Amino acid sequence: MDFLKVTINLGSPMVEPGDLFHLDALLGALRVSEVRAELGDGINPRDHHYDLPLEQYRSRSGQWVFKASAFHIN
RNA sequence: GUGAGCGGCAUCCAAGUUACGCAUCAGAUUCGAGACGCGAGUAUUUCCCGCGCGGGG
Repeated sequence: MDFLKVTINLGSPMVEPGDLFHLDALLGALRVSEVRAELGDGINPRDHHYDLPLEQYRSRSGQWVFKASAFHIN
């Protein structure tokens, strides 16, 4: 719906991710945190981590991913 | 539900033992407390001065 660039600045050193660190995963974690603060810790995390403001890419076989690239590490 | 979540670098240990700031050097030569303080002068006048008054022997 719009093309975006996400930049994050660190005040403390982070753990260098062994594998790809994906923007959609972080957004899902933040969404789960929001729904935890709004409902509590009894929620199922798998029921709210796809309610993200990101449009999806679907392939021929129905396999789908979020259009959110993995974080670049400089 | 961020290859996420969970996870003490921690325990013990002597910088200590011996060693001389010591030996040798002139504060010396030169010069007065003795000199100094109106005790001597032998009486009426002018050009100018501070300006009627104050002044130059």
